[PDB]
Amino acid sequence: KVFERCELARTLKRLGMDGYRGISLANWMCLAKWESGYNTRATNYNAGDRSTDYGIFQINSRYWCNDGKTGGAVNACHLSCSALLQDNIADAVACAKRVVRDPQGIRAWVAWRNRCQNRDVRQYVQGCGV
Repeated sequence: KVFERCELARTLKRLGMDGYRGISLANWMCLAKWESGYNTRATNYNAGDRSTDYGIFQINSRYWCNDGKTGGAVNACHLSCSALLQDNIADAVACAKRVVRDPQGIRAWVAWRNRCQNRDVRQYVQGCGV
């Protein structure tokens, strides 16, 4: 599914993402926006290392989910990568929370660093009632 901006912001608030491990809601919004355009079915194959990024947060199969074809991969979120392509984002959110529990936090995503870090991200949540 392709979420609308404020619909996603309200969903993420309810799922407890606001301030999770010190990360504001607008930072999560900025991340979803640049990783998938708020698209839960997005997938990106990395020909260079044979991994795939899945879902709204573009979570990688080398460490976080199992797709069986990745190669020396772990499944830190204990999920099939298929779970990250559902319209319901509860599993994707649970996994994104696991990702930021590692030392890098939100910096795990290079898109976050280039496109969101040290920027005015208020635009992503403006007028959503969150």
